[PDB]
Amino acid sequence: PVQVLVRFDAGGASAPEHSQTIAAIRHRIAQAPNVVSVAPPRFADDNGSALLSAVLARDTITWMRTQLPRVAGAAQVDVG
Repeated sequence: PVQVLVRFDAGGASAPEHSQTIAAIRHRIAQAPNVVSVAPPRFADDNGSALLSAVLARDTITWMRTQLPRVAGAAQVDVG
């Protein structure tokens, strides 16, 4: 299960204003190689970040680290 963490600089991750960014990142993850399921976003109790977990891994992580930043924009993304 590949992990992707999304951090926002203003407001909580679950804020409605951020949901489309999370939805866009989630949709791009599902397009990654050998990916078949993407979990809905899991929000830290701090609401500082959102965890997206994709069930399927080298080629995937490098693919995500290359493709997801375009989609995330100003938000910070990190692949485990």
